[PDB]
Amino acid sequence: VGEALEYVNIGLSHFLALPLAQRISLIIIIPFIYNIVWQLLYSLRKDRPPLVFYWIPWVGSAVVYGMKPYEFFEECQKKYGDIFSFVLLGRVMTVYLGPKGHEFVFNAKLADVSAEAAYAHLTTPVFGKGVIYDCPNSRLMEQKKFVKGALTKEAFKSYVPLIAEEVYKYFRDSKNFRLNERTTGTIDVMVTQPEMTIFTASRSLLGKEMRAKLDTDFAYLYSDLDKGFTPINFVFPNLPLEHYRKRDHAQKAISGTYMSLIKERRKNNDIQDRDLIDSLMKNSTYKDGVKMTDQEIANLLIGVLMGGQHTSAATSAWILLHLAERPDVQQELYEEQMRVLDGGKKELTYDLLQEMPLLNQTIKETLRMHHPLHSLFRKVMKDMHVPNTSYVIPAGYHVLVSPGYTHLRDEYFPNAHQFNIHRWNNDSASSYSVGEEVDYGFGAISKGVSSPYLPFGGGRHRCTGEHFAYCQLGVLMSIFIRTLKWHYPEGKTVPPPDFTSMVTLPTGPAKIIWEKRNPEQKIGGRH
Ligand code: HEM
Ligand SMILES: C[C@@H](c1ncncc1F)[C@](O)(Cn1cncn1)c1ccc(F)cc1F
Repeated sequence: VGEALEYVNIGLSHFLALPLAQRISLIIIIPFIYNIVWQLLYSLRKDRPPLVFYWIPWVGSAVVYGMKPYEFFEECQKKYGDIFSFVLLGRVMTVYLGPKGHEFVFNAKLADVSAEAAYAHLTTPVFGKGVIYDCPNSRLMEQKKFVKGALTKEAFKSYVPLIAEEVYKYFRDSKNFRLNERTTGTIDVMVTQPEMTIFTASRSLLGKEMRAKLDTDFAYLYSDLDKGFTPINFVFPNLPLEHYRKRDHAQKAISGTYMSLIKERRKNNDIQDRDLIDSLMKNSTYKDGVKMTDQEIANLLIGVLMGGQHTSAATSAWILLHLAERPDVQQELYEEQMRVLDGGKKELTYDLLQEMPLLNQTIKETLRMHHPLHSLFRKVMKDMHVPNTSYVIPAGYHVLVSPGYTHLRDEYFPNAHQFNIHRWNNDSASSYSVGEEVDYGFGAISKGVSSPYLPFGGGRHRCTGEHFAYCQLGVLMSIFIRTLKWHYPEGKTVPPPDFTSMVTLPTGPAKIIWEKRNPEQKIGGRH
């Protein structure tokens, strides 16, 4: 029976003869049907985690994961346990929930997983080339080592009065406050916190020159570049549209400003220990002798500042929002300010910040309820066996880990959805290496990453901005608490999170009503 093969060919010929309606109709029915037939077959493998079923091909569970990622995970965890895959915008994501997932992903061997393959398409078009994820891991490890050189205790000692002054200036001059002229007012915390975060971070990490730029129309380039930081970069990283060209123009104009300051400092040999720019100028030689270019130094600055912008601004937005319905906590924090700072007669110092455990537990608890990053990912480079299982995660998959999900589990945090800074009494550290330690190129960090509380990640990709974030959030909240009481308009409460930015932001407009503790207090200086 070669007669059959002839009819194969005849059928192929008649196929290409169909009316164009039926040919496009067939162009959609065939992949859909195949997609379901493939999942059903896939769901038989014993060496693959369960795969979340989905109707639309390529799209996958993208809509559900994107809008309600922790709800998606809880549903999947109830059905399939702690390991399961789901299709997402063309990728397969293998999720591993809970502390053993933290260990599987955050401590995966450098050979098995790649962060830069996962992230580069999100960050490289915003930050620029050659740094962070547009470079091999060992370069990244050392860039973190260079940034850490400016994030020392002694640096934080000089940043505290800089950050504090910036907050007072903001209270004095910003339209949102004007404390010298109003005793009460209403703000949207998603306007005020992003602005306060960029002003305080610029002044301390970037220096006075870069801070001064933000009082000009130059500040619009930060807005344009900020807009370019979006999950759309995973599908359309470059499209010949205005959004993208404004992004690229901002990246070039902003990195040009940094290089101009860098080259002017070197031209005058004016390199002190003022800011992170001084620091990187003195210290950006890799261990194989290669030196970072002024452009790579500038792109590193953008990426570090931009990442710290979003996480910190989100977090201080959430602190304000939780305290607006917790007058008890504001009272509690105010008393600690009065006791640590001798009734407000002692100036805030970095040392005194460490003696304010309730303030630091408020940051800590906010990073529990509202982790700014619901998902961290790697691309799997070599097949991985899931220990004590029959599961194998093949190369070309992605592993996804979500400590923010574990932060919200009653099993690890009793009453996980109640905001209680006292769940941290006797434990106000920003995190804790609770045992051994290892160095990946930027300093010794906890060897284990099994803690259920992992707001700053762990392993080779762990955050290097933790202590800067606490310093900055600490000075800002110390001043907010000693200066203002605040509350919600009638009937309003803590807004639910918006996860689509991939930074967990309050849903707007998130407004609070502030009023001066001392209506007669005046903020000195010029305006
Ligand atoms: C509330 C504040 C912050 C939180 C909760 C936070 C959280 C995190 C987390 C969870 C990671 C691990 C990423 C991964 O494993 O994929 C990370 C990495 C990182 N963060 Fe932060 N971060 C914060 C603030 C900052 C700040 C202020 C800076 C800079 C001053 C910064 C710079 C970095 C850097 C350089 C990395 C390393 C990424 C890598 O190795 O690939 N972060 N952060
Ligand atoms: C890649 C990015 C991210 N954003 C959102 N969901 C997951 C993510 F991994 C992020 O980790 C965010 N971030 C972490 N600490 C501060 N910012 C990041 C890290 C380093 C950096 F230099 C810039 C930067 F954006």
